[PDB]
Amino acid sequence: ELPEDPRWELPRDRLVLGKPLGQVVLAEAIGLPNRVTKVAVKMLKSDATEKDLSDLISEMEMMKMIGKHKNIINLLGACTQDGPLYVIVEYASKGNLREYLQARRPPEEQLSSKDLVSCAYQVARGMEYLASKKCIHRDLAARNVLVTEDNVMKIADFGLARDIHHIDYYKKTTNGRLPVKWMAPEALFDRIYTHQSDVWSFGVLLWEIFTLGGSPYPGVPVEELFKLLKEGHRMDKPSNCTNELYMMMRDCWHAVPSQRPTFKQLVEDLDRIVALTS
Amino acid sequence: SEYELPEDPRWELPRDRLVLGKPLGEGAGQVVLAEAIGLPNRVTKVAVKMLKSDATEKDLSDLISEMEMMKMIGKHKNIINLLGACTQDGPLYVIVEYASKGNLREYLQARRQLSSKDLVSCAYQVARGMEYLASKKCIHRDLAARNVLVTEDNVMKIADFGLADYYKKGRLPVKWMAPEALFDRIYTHQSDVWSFGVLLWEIFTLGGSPYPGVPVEELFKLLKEGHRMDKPSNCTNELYMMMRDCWHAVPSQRPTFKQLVEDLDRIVALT
Ligand SMILES: Cc1cc(Nc2nc(NCCc3cccnc3)ncc2Br)[nH]n1
Ligand SMILES: Cc1cc(Nc2nc(NCCc3cccnc3)ncc2Br)[nH]n1
Repeated sequence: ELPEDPRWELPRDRLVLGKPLGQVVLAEAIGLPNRVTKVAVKMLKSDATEKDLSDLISEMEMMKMIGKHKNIINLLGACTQDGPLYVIVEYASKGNLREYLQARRPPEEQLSSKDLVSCAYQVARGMEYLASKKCIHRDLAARNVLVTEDNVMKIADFGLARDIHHIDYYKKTTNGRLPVKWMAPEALFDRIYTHQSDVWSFGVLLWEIFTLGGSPYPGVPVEELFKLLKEGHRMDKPSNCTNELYMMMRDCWHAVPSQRPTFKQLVEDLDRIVALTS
Repeated sequence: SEYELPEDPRWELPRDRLVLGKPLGEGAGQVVLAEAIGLPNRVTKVAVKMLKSDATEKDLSDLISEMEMMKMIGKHKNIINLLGACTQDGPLYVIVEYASKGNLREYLQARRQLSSKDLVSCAYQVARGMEYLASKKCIHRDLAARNVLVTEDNVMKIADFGLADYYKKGRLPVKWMAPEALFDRIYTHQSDVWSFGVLLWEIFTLGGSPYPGVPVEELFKLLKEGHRMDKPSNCTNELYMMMRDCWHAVPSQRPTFKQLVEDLDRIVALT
Protein backbone atom coordinates (compact mmCIF):
# COMPACT_ATOMS: atom_id res chain seq x y z
CA GLU A 1 1.78 -3.26 -0.90
CA LEU A 2 0.00 0.00 0.00
CA PRO A 3 1.25 3.46 -0.97
CA GLU A 4 2.05 5.63 2.06
CA ASP A 5 0.05 8.90 2.33
CA PRO A 6 0.95 11.36 5.12
CA ARG A 7 -2.27 13.35 4.92
CA TRP A 8 -4.18 10.51 6.59
CA GLU A 9 -1.66 8.08 8.06
CA LEU A 10 -1.88 7.40 11.84
CA PRO A 11 0.72 5.35 13.78
CA ARG A 12 -0.49 1.87 14.70
CA ASP A 13 0.36 2.53 18.36
CA ARG A 14 -1.99 5.58 18.45
CA LEU A 15 -5.04 3.35 18.08
CA VAL A 16 -6.50 1.23 20.91
CA LEU A 17 -8.88 -1.37 19.43
CA GLY A 18 -12.07 -2.02 21.42
CA LYS A 19 -15.42 -3.81 21.06
CA PRO A 20 -16.70 -4.94 17.62
CA LEU A 21 -19.55 -2.74 16.37
CA GLY A 22 -20.84 -5.39 13.93
CA GLN A 23 -15.55 -5.99 10.48
CA VAL A 24 -16.23 -2.50 12.00
CA VAL A 25 -14.82 -2.05 15.50
CA LEU A 26 -15.07 0.74 18.06
CA ALA A 27 -11.65 2.18 18.96
CA GLU A 28 -9.77 4.98 20.67
CA ALA A 29 -7.36 7.24 18.81
CA ILE A 30 -4.64 8.94 20.84
CA GLY A 31 -3.67 12.31 19.32
CA LEU A 32 -5.26 12.76 15.84
CA PRO A 33 -2.05 15.11 21.37
CA ASN A 34 -2.67 13.63 24.86
CA ARG A 35 -6.42 13.31 24.27
CA VAL A 36 -8.35 10.27 22.96
CA THR A 37 -11.21 10.31 20.51
CA LYS A 38 -13.68 7.46 20.16
CA VAL A 39 -13.61 6.39 16.51
CA ALA A 40 -14.94 3.46 14.38
CA VAL A 41 -12.42 1.44 12.39
CA LYS A 42 -13.12 -0.42 9.15
CA MET A 43 -10.99 -3.57 8.57
CA LEU A 44 -10.92 -6.88 6.71
CA LYS A 45 -11.64 -10.39 7.99
CA SER A 46 -9.23 -13.31 7.85
CA ASP A 47 -11.57 -14.71 5.11
CA ALA A 48 -10.58 -11.92 2.80
CA THR A 49 -9.73 -11.80 -0.91
CA GLU A 50 -7.74 -9.25 -2.91
CA LYS A 51 -11.04 -7.81 -4.24
CA ASP A 52 -12.12 -6.98 -0.64
CA LEU A 53 -8.96 -5.00 0.02
CA SER A 54 -9.51 -3.35 -3.39
CA ASP A 55 -12.94 -2.32 -2.18
CA LEU A 56 -11.94 -1.03 1.25
CA ILE A 57 -9.10 0.96 -0.42
CA SER A 58 -11.49 2.43 -3.06
CA GLU A 59 -13.88 3.40 -0.30
CA MET A 60 -11.15 5.19 1.62
CA GLU A 61 -9.82 6.94 -1.52
CA MET A 62 -13.35 8.09 -2.34
CA MET A 63 -13.77 9.49 1.16
CA LYS A 64 -10.45 11.39 0.56
CA MET A 65 -11.81 13.05 -2.61
CA ILE A 66 -15.29 13.90 -1.25
CA GLY A 67 -13.95 15.91 1.77
CA LYS A 68 -15.68 16.79 5.06
CA HIS A 69 -19.28 17.62 6.03
CA LYS A 70 -21.22 17.61 9.32
CA ASN A 71 -23.81 15.25 7.82
CA ILE A 72 -21.63 12.43 6.37
CA ILE A 73 -19.39 9.88 8.07
CA ASN A 74 -16.04 11.53 7.73
CA LEU A 75 -12.67 9.89 7.29
CA LEU A 76 -10.48 10.67 10.31
CA GLY A 77 -7.29 8.81 9.42
CA ALA A 78 -5.88 5.42 8.33
CA CYS A 79 -3.29 2.74 9.24
CA THR A 80 -1.81 1.53 5.95
CA GLN A 81 1.74 0.38 6.78
CA ASP A 82 3.35 -2.73 8.25
CA GLY A 83 0.00 -4.40 8.99
CA PRO A 84 -3.77 -4.84 8.27
CA LEU A 85 -5.42 -1.86 6.64
CA TYR A 86 -7.34 0.22 9.16
CA VAL A 87 -9.71 2.88 7.83
CA ILE A 88 -10.56 5.24 10.63
CA VAL A 89 -13.90 7.01 10.37
CA GLU A 90 -16.17 9.01 12.63
CA TYR A 91 -18.01 7.17 15.38
CA ALA A 92 -21.76 7.48 15.73
CA SER A 93 -22.78 6.08 19.10
CA LYS A 94 -26.57 5.88 18.77
CA GLY A 95 -26.64 3.50 15.78
CA ASN A 96 -28.51 3.66 12.47
CA LEU A 97 -31.45 5.98 12.01
CA ARG A 98 -33.90 3.08 11.71
CA GLU A 99 -33.00 1.71 15.16
CA TYR A 100 -32.73 5.16 16.74
CA LEU A 101 -36.29 5.95 15.52
CA GLN A 102 -37.85 2.62 16.42
CA ALA A 103 -36.38 2.91 19.93
CA ARG A 104 -38.00 6.34 20.38
CA ARG A 105 -41.51 5.07 19.59
CA PRO A 106 -44.24 5.49 22.17
CA PRO A 107 -44.75 2.35 24.45
CA GLU A 108 -36.62 6.42 24.59
CA GLU A 109 -37.43 10.11 25.23
CA GLN A 110 -39.85 10.57 22.29
CA LEU A 111 -39.17 12.71 19.26
CA SER A 112 -41.17 15.81 18.42
CA SER A 113 -42.48 16.70 15.00
CA LYS A 114 -39.72 19.25 14.90
CA ASP A 115 -37.16 16.45 15.59
CA LEU A 116 -38.47 14.24 12.84
CA VAL A 117 -38.55 17.09 10.33
CA SER A 118 -35.05 18.06 11.58
CA CYS A 119 -33.79 14.56 10.99
CA ALA A 120 -34.90 14.82 7.35
CA TYR A 121 -33.28 18.22 6.93
CA GLN A 122 -29.88 16.88 8.06
CA VAL A 123 -30.00 13.91 5.67
CA ALA A 124 -31.06 16.21 2.84
CA ARG A 125 -28.04 18.39 3.70
CA GLY A 126 -25.64 15.45 3.72
CA MET A 127 -27.09 14.46 0.34
CA GLU A 128 -26.79 17.97 -1.16
CA TYR A 129 -23.08 17.86 -0.28
CA LEU A 130 -22.44 14.42 -1.63
CA ALA A 131 -24.34 15.44 -4.79
CA SER A 132 -22.27 18.62 -5.16
CA LYS A 133 -19.13 16.44 -4.90
CA LYS A 134 -20.49 14.40 -7.78
CA CYS A 135 -21.24 11.38 -5.63
CA ILE A 136 -24.24 9.12 -6.12
CA HIS A 137 -25.18 6.94 -3.16
CA ARG A 138 -27.28 4.22 -4.79
CA ASP A 139 -28.50 2.77 -1.42
CA LEU A 140 -29.86 5.62 0.55
CA ALA A 141 -31.99 4.34 3.40
CA ALA A 142 -32.43 4.93 7.17
CA ARG A 143 -30.13 2.02 7.85
CA ASN A 144 -27.29 3.76 6.02
CA VAL A 145 -27.79 6.93 8.11
CA LEU A 146 -26.18 7.06 11.52
CA VAL A 147 -26.75 9.10 14.65
CA THR A 148 -24.05 10.57 16.90
CA GLU A 149 -24.17 11.05 20.64
CA ASP A 150 -25.29 14.66 19.89
CA ASN A 151 -28.11 13.34 17.67
CA VAL A 152 -26.42 14.36 14.39
CA MET A 153 -27.41 12.53 11.22
CA LYS A 154 -24.48 11.07 9.31
CA ILE A 155 -24.80 9.49 5.92
CA ALA A 156 -22.80 6.29 5.76
CA ASP A 157 -21.74 3.99 2.95
CA PHE A 158 -21.62 6.78 0.37
CA GLY A 159 -18.11 5.74 -0.91
CA LEU A 160 -18.94 2.09 -1.39
CA ALA A 161 -17.64 -0.03 -4.29
CA ARG A 162 -20.58 -2.07 -5.54
CA ASP A 163 -20.82 -3.65 -9.02
CA ILE A 164 -24.42 -2.77 -9.82
CA HIS A 165 -24.40 -5.33 -12.65
CA HIS A 166 -24.25 -7.96 -9.88
CA ILE A 167 -26.98 -6.96 -7.34
CA ASP A 168 -28.85 -9.90 -5.80
CA TYR A 169 -32.40 -8.48 -5.79
CA TYR A 170 -33.69 -11.41 -3.70
CA LYS A 171 -31.24 -10.73 -0.83
CA LYS A 172 -32.46 -9.34 2.51
CA THR A 173 -30.97 -6.66 4.82
CA THR A 174 -29.65 -8.18 8.06
CA ASN A 175 -32.99 -7.08 9.59
CA GLY A 176 -35.05 -9.06 6.96
CA ARG A 177 -36.04 -6.18 4.56
CA LEU A 178 -35.27 -6.09 0.78
CA PRO A 179 -32.99 -3.29 -0.52
CA VAL A 180 -34.95 -3.03 -3.82
CA LYS A 181 -37.75 -1.21 -1.98
CA TRP A 182 -35.58 1.92 -1.87
CA MET A 183 -34.65 1.84 -5.54
CA ALA A 184 -36.04 4.21 -8.10
CA PRO A 185 -37.71 2.25 -10.96
CA GLU A 186 -35.21 3.30 -13.62
CA ALA A 187 -32.41 2.06 -11.33
CA LEU A 188 -34.32 -1.14 -10.60
CA PHE A 189 -35.40 -2.11 -14.18
CA ASP A 190 -32.79 -0.22 -16.24
CA ARG A 191 -29.78 0.16 -13.85
CA ILE A 192 -29.71 3.95 -14.37
CA TYR A 193 -28.45 5.52 -11.14
CA THR A 194 -28.46 9.35 -10.93
CA HIS A 195 -28.88 12.01 -8.27
CA GLN A 196 -32.55 11.69 -9.28
CA SER A 197 -32.74 7.95 -8.29
CA ASP A 198 -31.16 8.95 -4.90
CA VAL A 199 -33.97 11.45 -4.48
CA TRP A 200 -36.52 8.68 -5.04
CA SER A 201 -34.72 6.86 -2.20
CA PHE A 202 -34.81 9.96 -0.01
CA GLY A 203 -38.57 9.77 -0.57
CA VAL A 204 -38.65 6.35 1.04
CA LEU A 205 -36.24 7.56 3.78
CA LEU A 206 -38.71 10.41 4.61
CA TRP A 207 -41.44 7.74 4.90
CA GLU A 208 -39.19 5.86 7.32
CA ILE A 209 -38.59 8.93 9.47
CA PHE A 210 -42.31 9.77 9.75
CA THR A 211 -43.50 6.18 10.42
CA LEU A 212 -40.69 6.07 13.02
CA GLY A 213 -38.68 3.26 11.44
CA GLY A 214 -41.52 1.74 9.45
CA SER A 215 -40.91 -1.09 6.98
CA PRO A 216 -41.71 -0.24 3.33
CA TYR A 217 -44.21 -2.63 1.76
CA PRO A 218 -44.26 -5.32 4.42
CA GLY A 219 -44.64 -8.91 3.19
CA VAL A 220 -44.35 -7.71 -0.42
CA PRO A 221 -41.86 -9.92 -2.23
CA VAL A 222 -39.71 -8.87 -5.20
CA GLU A 223 -41.91 -10.00 -8.12
CA GLU A 224 -44.91 -8.16 -6.61
CA LEU A 225 -42.88 -5.04 -5.95
CA PHE A 226 -42.13 -4.81 -9.68
CA LYS A 227 -45.90 -5.01 -10.33
CA LEU A 228 -46.66 -2.26 -7.76
CA LEU A 229 -44.00 -0.09 -9.41
CA LYS A 230 -45.12 -0.79 -13.04
CA GLU A 231 -48.73 0.06 -11.99
CA GLY A 232 -47.51 3.40 -10.52
CA HIS A 233 -48.40 2.49 -6.93
CA ARG A 234 -47.31 4.89 -4.20
CA MET A 235 -47.22 4.21 -0.48
CA ASP A 236 -49.98 5.53 1.73
CA LYS A 237 -49.49 8.63 3.83
CA PRO A 238 -48.19 8.00 7.35
CA SER A 239 -50.38 9.17 10.25
CA ASN A 240 -48.89 12.09 12.19
CA CYS A 241 -47.47 13.34 8.88
CA THR A 242 -48.61 16.54 7.20
CA ASN A 243 -49.96 16.86 3.67
CA GLU A 244 -47.05 19.18 2.75
CA LEU A 245 -44.55 16.50 3.85
CA TYR A 246 -46.59 13.78 2.15
CA MET A 247 -46.50 15.88 -1.03
CA MET A 248 -42.69 15.93 -0.67
CA MET A 249 -42.32 12.15 -0.68
CA ARG A 250 -44.72 11.99 -3.59
CA ASP A 251 -42.64 14.58 -5.44
CA CYS A 252 -39.51 12.51 -4.69
CA TRP A 253 -41.47 9.55 -6.15
CA HIS A 254 -42.34 11.34 -9.38
CA ALA A 255 -42.29 8.75 -12.21
CA VAL A 256 -40.36 11.10 -14.47
CA PRO A 257 -36.85 11.66 -12.94
CA SER A 258 -36.38 15.19 -14.33
CA GLN A 259 -39.51 16.30 -12.47
CA ARG A 260 -38.35 15.16 -9.05
CA PRO A 261 -36.98 17.88 -6.82
CA THR A 262 -33.25 18.12 -6.30
CA PHE A 263 -31.57 17.93 -2.90
CA LYS A 264 -30.71 21.58 -3.19
CA GLN A 265 -34.51 22.26 -3.34
CA LEU A 266 -35.36 19.73 -0.64
CA VAL A 267 -32.84 21.33 1.73
CA GLU A 268 -34.61 24.70 1.20
CA ASP A 269 -38.09 23.30 1.85
CA LEU A 270 -36.98 21.32 4.88
CA ASP A 271 -35.23 24.42 6.24
CA ARG A 272 -38.51 26.32 5.88
CA ILE A 273 -40.61 23.47 7.36
CA VAL A 274 -38.32 22.76 10.34
CA ALA A 275 -38.63 26.44 11.28
CA LEU A 276 -42.46 26.22 11.25
CA THR A 277 -42.82 22.67 12.70
CA SER A 278 -43.69 22.48 16.38
CA SER B 1 -86.48 -29.98 -5.64
CA GLU B 2 -86.09 -31.34 -9.24
CA TYR B 3 -89.69 -30.77 -10.45
CA GLU B 4 -91.23 -28.45 -7.87
CA LEU B 5 -90.14 -26.39 -4.91
CA PRO B 6 -92.10 -26.30 -1.63
CA GLU B 7 -94.70 -23.51 -1.62
CA ASP B 8 -94.59 -20.77 1.03
CA PRO B 9 -97.59 -18.35 0.54
CA ARG B 10 -96.28 -15.89 3.11
CA TRP B 11 -93.59 -14.79 0.59
CA GLU B 12 -94.81 -15.88 -2.84
CA LEU B 13 -95.14 -13.19 -5.51
CA PRO B 14 -96.93 -13.85 -8.76
CA ARG B 15 -94.56 -13.53 -11.72
CA ASP B 16 -96.86 -11.12 -13.63
CA ARG B 17 -96.16 -8.70 -10.74
CA LEU B 18 -92.39 -8.80 -11.43
CA VAL B 19 -90.68 -7.27 -14.47
CA LEU B 20 -87.02 -8.21 -14.85
CA GLY B 21 -84.44 -5.64 -15.91
CA LYS B 22 -80.80 -4.67 -16.30
CA PRO B 23 -78.37 -7.19 -14.83
CA LEU B 24 -76.68 -6.06 -11.63
CA GLY B 25 -73.91 -8.70 -11.25
CA GLU B 26 -72.80 -12.30 -12.04
CA GLY B 27 -71.28 -14.94 -9.69
CA ALA B 28 -70.31 -18.62 -9.30
CA GLY B 29 -75.75 -17.24 -9.21
CA GLN B 30 -76.81 -14.04 -11.02
CA VAL B 31 -78.42 -10.83 -9.73
CA VAL B 32 -80.70 -8.68 -11.87
CA LEU B 33 -82.54 -5.44 -11.19
CA ALA B 34 -86.32 -5.80 -11.39
CA GLU B 35 -89.57 -3.83 -10.95
CA ALA B 36 -91.85 -5.58 -8.46
CA ILE B 37 -95.50 -4.59 -7.95
CA GLY B 38 -97.56 -5.02 -4.72
CA LEU B 39 -95.27 -6.12 -1.83
CA PRO B 40 -100.66 -2.72 -3.62
CA ASN B 41 -100.22 -1.30 -7.14
CA ARG B 42 -97.01 0.49 -6.04
CA VAL B 43 -93.85 -0.18 -8.10
CA THR B 44 -90.92 -1.12 -5.89
CA LYS B 45 -87.47 -1.22 -7.43
CA VAL B 46 -85.97 -4.55 -6.21
CA ALA B 47 -82.95 -6.85 -6.64
CA VAL B 48 -83.59 -10.43 -7.77
CA LYS B 49 -81.15 -13.25 -7.11
CA MET B 50 -81.49 -16.25 -9.40
CA LEU B 51 -79.47 -19.10 -10.84
CA LYS B 52 -77.63 -18.89 -14.12
CA SER B 53 -78.56 -21.42 -16.82
CA ASP B 54 -75.59 -23.66 -15.97
CA ALA B 55 -76.57 -24.32 -12.34
CA THR B 56 -76.73 -27.78 -10.80
CA GLU B 57 -79.07 -29.24 -8.21
CA LYS B 58 -76.52 -28.28 -5.50
CA ASP B 59 -76.45 -24.64 -6.73
CA LEU B 60 -80.28 -24.42 -6.49
CA SER B 61 -80.37 -25.96 -3.00
CA ASP B 62 -77.82 -23.36 -1.81
CA LEU B 63 -79.88 -20.52 -3.20
CA ILE B 64 -82.89 -22.03 -1.41
CA SER B 65 -81.17 -22.32 1.99
CA GLU B 66 -79.98 -18.79 1.55
CA MET B 67 -83.60 -17.69 1.16
CA GLU B 68 -84.71 -19.79 4.10
CA MET B 69 -81.89 -18.34 6.22
CA MET B 70 -83.19 -14.88 5.45
CA LYS B 71 -86.68 -15.96 6.66
CA MET B 72 -85.25 -17.27 9.96
CA ILE B 73 -83.07 -14.19 10.46
CA GLY B 74 -85.82 -11.53 10.03
CA LYS B 75 -85.80 -7.80 9.12
CA HIS B 76 -83.27 -5.15 10.03
CA LYS B 77 -82.58 -1.67 8.61
CA ASN B 78 -78.85 -2.44 8.13
CA ILE B 79 -79.05 -5.71 6.23
CA ILE B 80 -80.28 -6.71 2.79
CA ASN B 81 -83.86 -7.89 3.45
CA LEU B 82 -85.95 -10.57 1.85
CA LEU B 83 -89.01 -9.10 0.06
CA GLY B 84 -90.47 -12.12 -1.67
CA ALA B 85 -89.93 -15.00 -3.99
CA CYS B 86 -91.14 -16.72 -7.10
CA THR B 87 -90.68 -20.42 -6.36
CA GLN B 88 -93.40 -22.03 -8.46
CA ASP B 89 -93.73 -22.82 -12.16
CA GLY B 90 -90.44 -21.53 -13.32
CA PRO B 91 -87.01 -20.43 -12.16
CA LEU B 92 -86.46 -19.44 -8.57
CA TYR B 93 -86.37 -15.70 -7.90
CA VAL B 94 -85.34 -14.47 -4.49
CA ILE B 95 -86.47 -10.88 -4.24
CA VAL B 96 -84.38 -8.73 -1.98
CA GLU B 97 -83.85 -5.01 -1.41
CA TYR B 98 -82.20 -2.88 -4.05
CA ALA B 99 -79.25 -0.76 -2.96
CA SER B 100 -78.83 1.91 -5.65
CA LYS B 101 -75.27 3.02 -4.88
CA GLY B 102 -73.47 -0.35 -4.93
CA ASN B 103 -70.89 -1.65 -2.50
CA LEU B 104 -69.21 0.37 0.20
CA ARG B 105 -65.67 0.07 -1.29
CA GLU B 106 -66.74 1.61 -4.57
CA TYR B 107 -68.95 4.11 -2.74
CA LEU B 108 -66.09 5.30 -0.56
CA GLN B 109 -63.63 5.35 -3.50
CA ALA B 110 -66.08 7.36 -5.63
CA ARG B 111 -66.14 10.04 -2.86
CA ARG B 112 -62.48 10.64 -1.96
CA GLN B 113 -67.53 13.97 -0.15
CA LEU B 114 -67.96 12.27 3.22
CA SER B 115 -67.29 14.04 6.52
CA SER B 116 -65.52 12.50 9.51
CA LYS B 117 -69.00 11.82 11.02
CA ASP B 118 -70.44 10.34 7.75
CA LEU B 119 -67.53 7.84 7.92
CA VAL B 120 -68.05 6.91 11.60
CA SER B 121 -71.83 6.75 11.02
CA CYS B 122 -71.10 4.33 8.22
CA ALA B 123 -69.14 2.16 10.72
CA TYR B 124 -71.91 2.45 13.32
CA GLN B 125 -74.50 1.20 10.85
CA VAL B 126 -72.38 -1.77 9.75
CA ALA B 127 -71.88 -2.80 13.36
CA ARG B 128 -75.60 -2.59 14.10
CA GLY B 129 -76.28 -4.77 11.08
CA MET B 130 -73.79 -7.19 12.58
CA GLU B 131 -75.15 -7.05 16.13
CA TYR B 132 -78.53 -7.98 14.68
CA LEU B 133 -77.18 -10.81 12.58
CA ALA B 134 -75.12 -12.01 15.54
CA SER B 135 -78.24 -11.97 17.76
CA LYS B 136 -79.82 -14.25 15.19
CA LYS B 137 -77.04 -16.86 15.29
CA CYS B 138 -75.68 -15.65 11.91
CA ILE B 139 -71.95 -15.68 11.16
CA HIS B 140 -71.03 -13.87 7.94
CA ARG B 141 -67.43 -15.17 7.45
CA ASP B 142 -66.72 -12.68 4.57
CA LEU B 143 -67.59 -9.36 6.09
CA ALA B 144 -65.85 -6.66 4.06
CA ALA B 145 -66.80 -3.35 2.43
CA ARG B 146 -67.50 -5.21 -0.83
CA ASN B 147 -70.36 -7.05 0.96
CA VAL B 148 -71.94 -3.92 2.35
CA LEU B 149 -74.31 -2.31 -0.12
CA VAL B 150 -75.42 1.33 0.00
CA THR B 151 -78.93 2.60 -0.94
CA GLU B 152 -80.27 5.84 -2.56
CA ASP B 153 -80.81 7.23 0.94
CA ASN B 154 -77.24 6.31 1.96
CA VAL B 155 -78.12 3.49 4.34
CA MET B 156 -75.60 0.65 4.86
CA LYS B 157 -76.99 -2.87 4.38
CA ILE B 158 -74.91 -6.03 5.02
CA ALA B 159 -75.17 -8.33 2.00
CA ASP B 160 -74.30 -12.02 1.57
CA PHE B 161 -75.01 -12.78 5.25
CA GLY B 162 -77.16 -15.77 4.33
CA LEU B 163 -74.68 -17.65 2.11
CA ALA B 164 -74.26 -21.43 2.09
CA ASP B 165 -59.56 -21.64 -1.72
CA TYR B 166 -57.28 -18.92 -0.41
CA TYR B 167 -56.03 -17.83 -3.86
CA LYS B 168 -59.37 -16.86 -5.51
CA LYS B 169 -59.16 -13.07 -6.11
CA GLY B 170 -58.91 -8.36 -7.72
CA ARG B 171 -57.95 -8.68 -4.02
CA LEU B 172 -57.54 -11.64 -1.60
CA PRO B 173 -60.38 -12.19 0.91
CA VAL B 174 -57.94 -14.03 3.22
CA LYS B 175 -56.78 -10.52 4.16
CA TRP B 176 -60.03 -10.20 6.10
CA MET B 177 -59.91 -13.46 8.02
CA ALA B 178 -59.17 -13.77 11.74
CA PRO B 179 -56.07 -15.90 12.46
CA GLU B 180 -58.06 -18.64 14.16
CA ALA B 181 -60.50 -18.80 11.19
CA LEU B 182 -57.56 -18.86 8.79
CA PHE B 183 -55.34 -21.37 10.63
CA ASP B 184 -57.74 -23.27 12.92
CA ARG B 185 -60.88 -23.08 10.73
CA ILE B 186 -62.72 -21.75 13.79
CA TYR B 187 -65.58 -19.49 12.75
CA THR B 188 -67.26 -17.42 15.47
CA HIS B 189 -69.02 -14.11 15.88
CA GLN B 190 -65.70 -12.80 17.13
CA SER B 191 -63.94 -13.90 13.90
CA ASP B 192 -66.38 -11.54 12.14
CA VAL B 193 -65.35 -8.89 14.67
CA TRP B 194 -61.77 -9.13 13.28
CA SER B 195 -63.13 -8.68 9.77
CA PHE B 196 -65.05 -5.66 11.04
CA GLY B 197 -61.65 -4.30 12.10
CA VAL B 198 -60.35 -4.58 8.54
CA LEU B 199 -63.63 -3.01 7.32
CA LEU B 200 -63.12 0.00 9.60
CA TRP B 201 -59.62 0.20 8.07
CA GLU B 202 -61.27 0.17 4.62
CA ILE B 203 -63.69 2.87 5.71
CA PHE B 204 -61.06 5.28 7.00
CA THR B 205 -58.75 4.66 4.01
CA LEU B 206 -61.82 5.38 1.83
CA GLY B 207 -61.76 2.07 -0.09
CA GLY B 208 -58.09 1.35 0.55
CA SER B 209 -56.65 -2.02 -0.35
CA PRO B 210 -55.27 -3.90 2.62
CA TYR B 211 -51.73 -5.26 2.22
CA PRO B 212 -51.34 -4.30 -1.43
CA GLY B 213 -48.94 -6.63 -3.26
CA VAL B 214 -48.77 -9.16 -0.43
CA PRO B 215 -49.59 -12.66 -1.59
CA VAL B 216 -51.07 -15.48 0.49
CA GLU B 217 -47.88 -17.13 1.74
CA GLU B 218 -46.48 -13.77 2.89
CA LEU B 219 -49.79 -12.85 4.61
CA PHE B 220 -49.65 -16.03 6.74
CA LYS B 221 -46.12 -14.97 7.64
CA LEU B 222 -47.28 -11.55 8.79
CA LEU B 223 -50.20 -12.72 10.90
CA LYS B 224 -47.91 -15.16 12.74
CA GLU B 225 -45.47 -12.25 13.30
CA GLY B 226 -48.36 -10.41 15.02
CA HIS B 227 -48.11 -7.78 12.32
CA ARG B 228 -50.87 -5.17 12.33
CA MET B 229 -51.58 -2.55 9.63
CA ASP B 230 -50.63 1.07 10.51
CA LYS B 231 -53.02 3.79 11.71
CA PRO B 232 -54.42 5.38 8.55
CA SER B 233 -54.13 9.13 8.15
CA ASN B 234 -57.37 10.90 9.01
CA CYS B 235 -58.11 8.45 11.78
CA THR B 236 -58.23 9.24 15.47
CA ASN B 237 -56.05 7.13 17.79
CA GLU B 238 -59.23 5.81 19.43
CA LEU B 239 -60.74 4.68 16.08
CA TYR B 240 -57.42 3.01 15.29
CA MET B 241 -57.38 1.33 18.74
CA MET B 242 -60.86 -0.02 17.98
CA MET B 243 -59.25 -1.68 14.99
CA ARG B 244 -56.41 -3.00 17.13
CA ASP B 245 -58.95 -4.24 19.71
CA CYS B 246 -60.69 -6.11 16.85
CA TRP B 247 -57.27 -7.43 15.87
CA HIS B 248 -56.40 -9.07 19.24
CA ALA B 249 -54.80 -12.50 18.73
CA VAL B 250 -57.15 -13.85 21.43
CA PRO B 251 -60.81 -13.85 20.25
CA SER B 252 -62.35 -13.37 23.71
CA GLN B 253 -60.33 -10.19 24.25
CA ARG B 254 -61.90 -8.67 21.11
CA PRO B 255 -64.83 -6.38 21.62
CA THR B 256 -68.30 -7.66 20.72
CA PHE B 257 -70.56 -6.12 18.14
CA LYS B 258 -72.81 -5.14 21.05
CA GLN B 259 -69.73 -3.38 22.55
CA LEU B 260 -68.81 -1.87 19.13
CA VAL B 261 -72.28 -0.50 18.57
CA GLU B 262 -72.24 1.18 22.00
CA ASP B 263 -68.70 2.56 21.44
CA LEU B 264 -69.45 3.72 17.88
CA ASP B 265 -72.66 5.37 19.11
CA ARG B 266 -70.59 7.44 21.53
CA ILE B 267 -67.95 8.41 18.94
CA VAL B 268 -70.53 9.41 16.25
CA ALA B 269 -72.12 11.85 18.72
CA LEU B 270 -68.62 13.28 19.41
CA THR B 271 -67.06 13.80 15.96
C1 LIG C 1 -18.80 3.70 10.86
C2 LIG C 1 -19.51 3.91 12.18
C3 LIG C 1 -20.32 2.99 12.87
C4 LIG C 1 -20.76 3.60 14.01
N1 LIG C 1 -21.59 3.12 15.01
C5 LIG C 1 -22.11 1.83 15.01
N2 LIG C 1 -21.86 0.98 14.03
C6 LIG C 1 -22.34 -0.25 14.06
N3 LIG C 1 -22.06 -1.08 12.99
C7 LIG C 1 -22.45 -0.59 11.67
C8 LIG C 1 -21.78 -1.40 10.56
C9 LIG C 1 -21.38 -0.47 9.47
C10 LIG C 1 -20.39 -0.80 8.54
C11 LIG C 1 -20.06 0.15 7.57
C12 LIG C 1 -20.76 1.37 7.55
N4 LIG C 1 -21.70 1.63 8.45
C13 LIG C 1 -22.04 0.77 9.39
N5 LIG C 1 -23.10 -0.69 15.06
C14 LIG C 1 -23.39 0.09 16.09
C15 LIG C 1 -22.90 1.38 16.09
BR1 LIG C 1 -23.25 2.58 17.53
N6 LIG C 1 -20.25 4.83 14.02
N7 LIG C 1 -19.48 5.00 12.89
C1 LIG D 1 -78.71 -7.64 -3.56
C2 LIG D 1 -78.58 -6.25 -4.14
C3 LIG D 1 -77.61 -5.80 -5.03
C4 LIG D 1 -77.86 -4.48 -5.29
N1 LIG D 1 -77.19 -3.56 -6.11
C5 LIG D 1 -76.05 -3.82 -6.85
N2 LIG D 1 -75.52 -5.01 -6.93
C6 LIG D 1 -74.44 -5.25 -7.63
N3 LIG D 1 -74.03 -6.57 -7.58
C7 LIG D 1 -74.73 -7.32 -6.52
C8 LIG D 1 -74.07 -8.64 -6.18
C9 LIG D 1 -73.66 -8.66 -4.73
C10 LIG D 1 -72.89 -7.63 -4.16
C11 LIG D 1 -72.51 -7.73 -2.82
C12 LIG D 1 -72.90 -8.84 -2.10
N4 LIG D 1 -73.63 -9.79 -2.68
C13 LIG D 1 -74.01 -9.75 -3.95
N5 LIG D 1 -73.80 -4.31 -8.31
C14 LIG D 1 -74.26 -3.08 -8.29
C15 LIG D 1 -75.40 -2.82 -7.55
BR1 LIG D 1 -76.14 -1.11 -7.44
N6 LIG D 1 -78.94 -4.15 -4.59
N7 LIG D 1 -79.37 -5.25 -3.87
